[PDB]
Amino acid sequence: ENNVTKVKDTNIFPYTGVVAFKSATGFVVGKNTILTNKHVSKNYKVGDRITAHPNSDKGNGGIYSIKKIINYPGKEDVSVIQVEERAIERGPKGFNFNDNVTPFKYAAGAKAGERIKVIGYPHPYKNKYVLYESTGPVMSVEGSSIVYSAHTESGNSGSPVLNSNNELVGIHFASDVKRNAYGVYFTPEIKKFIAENIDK
Amino acid sequence: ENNVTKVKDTNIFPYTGVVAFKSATGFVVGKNTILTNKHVSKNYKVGDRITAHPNSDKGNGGIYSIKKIINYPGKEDVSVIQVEERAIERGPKGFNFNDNVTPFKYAAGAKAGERIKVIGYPHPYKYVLYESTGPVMSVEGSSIVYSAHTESGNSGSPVLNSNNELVGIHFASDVDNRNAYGVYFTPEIKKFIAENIDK
Repeated sequence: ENNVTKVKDTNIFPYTGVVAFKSATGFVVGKNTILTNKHVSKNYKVGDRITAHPNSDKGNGGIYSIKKIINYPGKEDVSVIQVEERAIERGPKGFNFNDNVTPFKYAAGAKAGERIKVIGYPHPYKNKYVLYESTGPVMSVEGSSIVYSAHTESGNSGSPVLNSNNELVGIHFASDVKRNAYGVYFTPEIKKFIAENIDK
Repeated sequence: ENNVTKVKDTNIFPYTGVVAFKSATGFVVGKNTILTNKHVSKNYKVGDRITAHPNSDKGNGGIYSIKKIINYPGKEDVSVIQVEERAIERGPKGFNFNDNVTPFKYAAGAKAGERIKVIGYPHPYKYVLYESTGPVMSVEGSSIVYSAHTESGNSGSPVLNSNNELVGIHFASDVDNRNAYGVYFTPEIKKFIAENIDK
């Protein structure tokens, strides 16, 4: 499927769960904690900034500094990023990261044919910090792999893949040249790693 | 079929997706990333060079250093090769690999009867690109069979449909209505390739 639409208000759920890197996406999984891809976080360091749910230059939920980066020891393209709880620049709800974002909750599962949404900042260059939502069916779910046919671009690296009830079914990491997109499915092993690394 | 013809212009699409090893072929699948056969990459190492879309004389899309070799875990003769983004020798569109080449897109599928082309270097003499045409004989799981004439230099060749979309990668022939054998891109193999394209 190729159904990609601009998000008009990024300051409501589910959009408040998404964060922007310079040319990639991530999302909130718990207190002061974001998920993105290793291929994204390899270019960031402690003290670099992330912005919560920006809408171009129209408003955002704050600018936050990275305090810790932890990569999944396994093969899957998953990296945990913790931020300082107190914003560099406040969001509308004040300086606290957690007041300005909404973590996603895992779905019970996913299955071929169900419809998903990939939400993120697709454009590496143009449409800076413009959030889009891209829809399509799940093609397969096998182990730590989820495949879905939804249009994505390179800035979608680190995007949440949500089901129709805005529950988390995967994290996006790649797409085919010019029908399928590939996400990591949250197996118990990956979930255990993420849970151990959510800021206490 | 035995319909093999020299590629007139090697600097246009789809030929800009093809790269040359010493006496074998591979092709671009993504950022800084090429596919070839395991039986090709086993003779190469990190730090060896590949040439993007060379012509018969001296012109090419650059010379690039190998940075990673990742074989597919499975029976199929498929290897992922990443290159340094910055050319050892620049192409006409500069030092960036990705500015000088054009990745292939997967076909929706392939069926017996349709006509394909196998593009590569069947004669190891100067790199000279050829195109070899023929019908698809069968498709079964990760195996695509086609009657198109090939030589050993075609190892790692893209097999393309009439719209220049990727239907498999060449790995073998029989020793003209002889059959040749490619790996068809099953979901499992696509996933591995997507996991191992440079990002």
